[PDB]
Amino acid sequence: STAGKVIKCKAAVLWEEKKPFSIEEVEVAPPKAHEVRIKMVATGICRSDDHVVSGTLVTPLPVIAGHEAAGIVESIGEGVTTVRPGDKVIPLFTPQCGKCRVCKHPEGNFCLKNDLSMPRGTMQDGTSRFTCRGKPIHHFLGTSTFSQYTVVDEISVAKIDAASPLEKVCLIGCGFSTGYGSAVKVAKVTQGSTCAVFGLGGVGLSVIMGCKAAGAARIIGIDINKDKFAKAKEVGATECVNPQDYKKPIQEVLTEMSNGGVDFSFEVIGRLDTMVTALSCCQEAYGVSVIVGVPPDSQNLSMNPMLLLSGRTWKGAIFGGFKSKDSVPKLVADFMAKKFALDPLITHVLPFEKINEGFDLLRSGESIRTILTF
Amino acid sequence: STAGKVIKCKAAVLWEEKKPFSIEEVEVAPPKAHEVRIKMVATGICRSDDHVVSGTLVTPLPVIAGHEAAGIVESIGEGVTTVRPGDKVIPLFTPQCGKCRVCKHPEGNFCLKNDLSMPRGTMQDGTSRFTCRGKPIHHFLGTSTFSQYTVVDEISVAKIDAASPLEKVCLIGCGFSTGYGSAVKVAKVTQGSTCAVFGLGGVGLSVIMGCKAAGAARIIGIDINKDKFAKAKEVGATECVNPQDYKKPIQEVLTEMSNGGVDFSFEVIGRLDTMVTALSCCQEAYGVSVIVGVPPDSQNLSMNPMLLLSGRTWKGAIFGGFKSKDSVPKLVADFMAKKFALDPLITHVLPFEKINEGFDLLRSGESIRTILTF
Ligand SMILES: NC(=O)c1ccc[n+]([C@@H]2O[C@H](COP(=O)([O-])OP(=O)([O-])OC[C@H]3O[C@@H](n4cnc5c(N)[nH+]cnc54)[C@H](O)[C@@H]3O)[C@@H](O)[C@H]2O)c1
Ligand SMILES: NC(=O)c1ccc[n+]([C@@H]2O[C@H](COP(=O)([O-])OP(=O)([O-])OC[C@H]3O[C@@H](n4cnc5c(N)[nH+]cnc54)[C@H](O)[C@@H]3O)[C@@H](O)[C@H]2O)c1
Ligand SMILES: [Zn+2]
Ligand SMILES: [Zn+2]
Ligand SMILES: [Zn+2]
Ligand SMILES: [Zn+2]
Repeated sequence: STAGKVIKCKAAVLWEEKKPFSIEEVEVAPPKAHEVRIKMVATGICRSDDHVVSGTLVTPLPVIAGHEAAGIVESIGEGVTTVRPGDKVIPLFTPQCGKCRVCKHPEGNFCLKNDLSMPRGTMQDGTSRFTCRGKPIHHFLGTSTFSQYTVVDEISVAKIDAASPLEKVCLIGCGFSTGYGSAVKVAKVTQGSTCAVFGLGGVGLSVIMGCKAAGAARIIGIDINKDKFAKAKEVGATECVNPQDYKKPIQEVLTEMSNGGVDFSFEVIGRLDTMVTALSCCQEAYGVSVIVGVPPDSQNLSMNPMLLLSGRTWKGAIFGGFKSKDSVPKLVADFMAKKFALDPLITHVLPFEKINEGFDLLRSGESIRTILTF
Repeated sequence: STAGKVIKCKAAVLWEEKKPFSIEEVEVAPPKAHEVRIKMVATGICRSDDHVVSGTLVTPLPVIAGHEAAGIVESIGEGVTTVRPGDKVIPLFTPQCGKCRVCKHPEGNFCLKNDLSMPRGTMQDGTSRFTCRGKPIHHFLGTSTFSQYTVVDEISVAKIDAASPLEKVCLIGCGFSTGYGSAVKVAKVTQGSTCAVFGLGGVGLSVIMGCKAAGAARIIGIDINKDKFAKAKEVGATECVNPQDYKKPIQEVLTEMSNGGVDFSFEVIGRLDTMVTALSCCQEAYGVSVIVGVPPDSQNLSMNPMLLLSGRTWKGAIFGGFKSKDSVPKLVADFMAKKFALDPLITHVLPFEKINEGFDLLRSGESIRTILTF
């Protein structure tokens, strides 16, 4: 009975940077042509959502953030062919339009319809489906999952297995897939190699999972929070190092430990300095370094291009390099077949209403992923 | 007979930066164990040699520069097994020791025995074979080809076809192989792709040759000297553009020309700004940019890592990525089998005694390669 009607529901609205979310009533318009309205079931708290709050990642405010989630289709707009009401779905923060030059390219995944490069905070048609206190509210990355209901473009949703546990598979919408793909797809980590992973949060742990799945012999985790080391070892780190323990810069330490540099390094934090350190610590002639972390808005790094001239490869990726709509259902199917584990990433569970406590847990260093249930 | 004896011969000594070469008598010691003394036949003038003069590339002075050459073995030290007196050879400015982790890696070529990273200007044993006016003179990259005779370590020399024309194949010692390999091996240019080549000197032309050999559909040459365009088109450029002709930055122009960014870009100049421009003009999700130019000593570039996070790959290489001792003989064989051309790169042929005139032709923009003949 809600099809074609405005839904009034609770969402977590971010009115201002550096402030708590406000859990309050919003109006969610019905889906227009090629749009899908989703009843959310679970959403994860990713550091990128916190970047919205801190101004690290600039997107228009006020906003409904959230991008790592799973839910059930409530209704579909005219012309939608890929999902139906009642289907389990994961919103895709990187769309897959299937039509642009990137979508057509065998390697590419950063579809040109994305709202990450130059965020507008709208639907594809340049408008918003959200009203709060009578005011229009921005979308985030075409997903906006911190709401009991959201509306997404069809190119920003994937149908997943009907028997999927949504409180787990939501992590396939961002943190797991990003880290795992960064290792297996972007870096193409090789059997017997030595990897260095900077940052041992949910995404970095997923990188470790991918490096172990790819057969790396050594996986060195690097974090300034030694509380992160036990879980990193559980999921495959062979050793962990805290830069604060050393007199020398950590790129030197890692070069020494790896007898001349690592095969693959990953920056999974979001700092300009660690991006350069991670490049430097890979072997100068054949090493590969992948940037995963999101840097502070509009800031440039400084580096010596001799690091590249000797033979290093430097790359980055969004969402692990995965073409989103093709890949998410397959990743869920693989999860259901026990090909990888998600539980190691889930440290806390809270109701959606305790979203602010969830962010407190992330900011204190205590959590990896908190999953919020609607 | 000269074997076992000091040779007094003519060489071009660089006594200090930013001065002409001094053409005068030097003494060349006989080769020690695992060393090879070569009578030079032809040597090219590479921009990297000019970088030694200009202080762009730092290496100990005084020095016998020159690294792109071909000659004939005069004698061998004890224990040499890979060349014999009378063999045609190309000195290898990047060695191939065959033993280090890089030499053993399938994709590495920047052998750890190189003298490029931390130049000492000596033989592998830390001593010099050259004296001039009673003073020791440094080697350059283990080669020192601006001399009628040089001494090189065995790991820094390759035997080539006895029927080779040395006045042409000397280019395989640096500029040809560097450009060609940067395209075919390091970038792995694909059939039907669009490439952008910044800098249309000898190395850039060789990058164009490689892009064409790989089947690129479009090859855009970029240079501030429009006199370089005719030859660039002869060897495969489909379009040429001069940044000075445009009101907008050339990365914007190139992005527009390529309907959203090129597949492969190459920096073949040695400027920090063009390194960043070249990265920026490749497609943000799947583009690849290769740094070939040598930048000014100790200077860092500034760049926004979002350029990489979207999906770009940035890499550099020495000597086109080629494992030097394995590759040089095969390249010469390929040249003899007419698989590529070298004549388009050679604009001037001068006696060795005219080295300074050869450098003046480079600096003025008038030459591609001058070959000096002994
Ligand atoms: N490329 C993508 O598509 C993508 C997707 C998901 C997340 N991200 C980004 O990836 C990064 C990690 O996300 P996350 O795992 O959720 O975050 P997180 O849980 O905050 O983990 C980051 C880790 O970095 C550690 N850390 C902080 N400073 C340093 C330092 N100087 N040296 C070493 N370790 C340090 C910190 O202790 C923490 O455990 C963030 O910047 C995200 O915005 C990118
Ligand atoms: N990586 C290696 O192993 C390797 C080997 C050989 C050469 N190099 C370097 O490659 C570079 C090219 O060498 P080369 O071809 O002998 O030099 P070159 O013949 O001087 O060619 C450089 C070209 O760049 C052009 N140029 C200068 N400034 C600009 C600009 N702003 N925008 C566009 N074009 C510009 C210039 O007009 C010239 O045609 C030099 O830096 C060499 O030191 C590197
Ligand atoms: Zn697309
Ligand atoms: Zn995320
Ligand atoms: Zn070696
Ligand atoms: Zn050179």
